[PDB]
Amino acid sequence: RPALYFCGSIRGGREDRTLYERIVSRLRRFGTVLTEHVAAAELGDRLIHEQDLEWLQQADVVVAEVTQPSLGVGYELGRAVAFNKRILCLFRPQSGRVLSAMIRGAADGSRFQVWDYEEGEVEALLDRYFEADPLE
Amino acid sequence: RPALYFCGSIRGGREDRTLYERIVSRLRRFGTVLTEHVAAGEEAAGGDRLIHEQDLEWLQQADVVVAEVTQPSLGVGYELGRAVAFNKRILCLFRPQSGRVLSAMIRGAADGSRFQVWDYEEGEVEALLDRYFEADPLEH
Ligand SMILES: O=P(O)(O)OC[C@H]1O[C@@H](n2cnc3c(-c4ccc5ccccc5c4)ncnc32)[C@H](O)[C@@H]1O
Ligand SMILES: O=P(O)(O)OC[C@H]1O[C@@H](n2cnc3c(-c4ccc5ccccc5c4)ncnc32)[C@H](O)[C@@H]1O
Ligand SMILES: [Ca+2]
Repeated sequence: RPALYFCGSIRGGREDRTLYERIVSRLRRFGTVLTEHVAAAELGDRLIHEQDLEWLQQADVVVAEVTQPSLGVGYELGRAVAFNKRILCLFRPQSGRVLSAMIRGAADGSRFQVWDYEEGEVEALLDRYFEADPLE
Repeated sequence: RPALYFCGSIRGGREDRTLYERIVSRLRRFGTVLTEHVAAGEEAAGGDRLIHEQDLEWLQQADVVVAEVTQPSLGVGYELGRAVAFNKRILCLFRPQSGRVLSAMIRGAADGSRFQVWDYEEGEVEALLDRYFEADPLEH
């Protein structure tokens, strides 16, 4: 099965955890979600970084929920771009916040895309994304 | 003259901007600081894609990357990720008095030599930068 790497804020703040839960659940339909407890309710920094970096290199796609600002999510995206990974970022404008110019500016609109969305449609958007370019 | 890349939160929040100006001012003692914008309208800057492209050019030019990582920020984390993949000399500065616990990805990326993370209190930041470059002078 293909491998997916999901990114979402933890020490940046866990406001969106229930949404991360939904996203991870839907991503699993398309392959193994290596990071499936960015979403765990009850949540060796070197060991964490090394295991995550192993996972990131094996991933066939990186999906990041980037509404909550987070050093770790940004770092994962930076490493992912340097690995030239396929990357999808998901951002919610209804938060009132404006997304980092660095993340929106890193997008090229094909291999690295940033999609604005509202919470209710996120499963349908993931379905759309992977039907247009399947992971094999 | 050596070049320095400074990272600090902007859209992650600007509460530490006056601290960023202090850090940028002190970094000028050691070479050219390429990113004074952190301590200083986005279409006036050329739009987000051109902001990203200019910063990445500067990051590749940099002889050292210094990041104030107390305020969580996607951009700062992204710059650090790109810097690690470029194998840059990296110093991160974090203030535990903020009340925060630093990202495990940033604390855990450190190896204690080429990528270091230093906990500090705001008053001493100039003396710590002096110490850092006195022990290991900046090479271009
Ligand atoms: O914490 P942030 O917001 O800077 O960064 C979050 C991002 O960075 C990765 N990350 C951050 N903290 C992580 C942890 C973690 C966090 C807190 C912990 C507390 C106690 C013990 C273990 C812990 C592990 N585990 C796995 N990945 C993590 C993660 O994949 C996520 O997408
Ligand atoms: O905005 P963040 O917190 O995700 O990321 C901040 C980091 O990412 C880089 N970065 C982020 N926004 C930047 C901008 C920029 C320029 C004009 C703007 C106008 C309005 C709002 C934001 C703007 C940002 N310029 C240059 N570098 C930027 C920067 O070097 C900094 O270290
Ligand atoms: Ca395919």
